[PDB]
Formats: sequence, structure tokens, C-alpha cells
Amino acid sequence: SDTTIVTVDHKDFDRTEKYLAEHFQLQNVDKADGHLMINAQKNYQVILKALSELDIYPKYIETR
Amino acid sequence: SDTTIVTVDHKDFDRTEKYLAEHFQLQNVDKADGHLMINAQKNYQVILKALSELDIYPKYIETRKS
Repeated sequence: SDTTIVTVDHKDFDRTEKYLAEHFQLQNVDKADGHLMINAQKNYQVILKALSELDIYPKYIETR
Repeated sequence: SDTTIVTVDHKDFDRTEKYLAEHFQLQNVDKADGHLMINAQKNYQVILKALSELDIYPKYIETRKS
């Protein structure tokens, strides 16, 4: 029942928030620290590619 | 967390391996499973941008104790 946390630059948070809300199952957000928690992605390729197309590159990505 | 592991498609392994060795401390490798181990990375942006420019997107990336 694990979860995937994406961490981005503050300047990328709003667009990352918008994209993940529209394209994945967005659960929690912690804007102060730049974290967004979505349903676990076993393979990161699709999310990393889509964010790259927005010129967004995560500071971090991890699965609890 | 001692090390960062980058996992790619077999397709991307050689090019990813060349990139990681040129910019980081490439340590162990597992070509069969697509794993490349480098010194631990606190911030993933530099690696992800560089690989994105090569149209390479990791299957996985993680920082474990090793």
C-alpha cells in the first residue's frame, strides 16, 4: 500500500501539482517542502518523462 | 544512505553507464538487471536533466544504505 513522493523546486510546484492532479492519483501535498504524494509508481519512466516535457526535473523521487 | 542506484532499460544501459562514469563515481554495475551504482546523490536534478537530454528516463532511481 506504498506511495510515491515527488519533490520539486518551489518554482515548479504549482505546475507539477497541476500535472499530477490531472494525470495521476494525487493524494497529499506539502508545498512548504515541495513534496507531492501520488499512488505508487513501480516504474518511474512515464512520470519522469512527462515532467521533463514541462521542463520539470525532480529534486527527489522515492517510494515509502 | 550510502549509495544511489540508477536503473534503466537495457536499451539505455551503455549510454547511461558512460554518462554516470564521466560525472560521478561509478561503482558496481548489474547489466542484467539494468542497475548502476554511483556515490549517493542528495538532489537528482542534474542526473535527470542530463539523461533526459539523451531521451533516457530511468525505470528507477533510489538511494539506499550500502
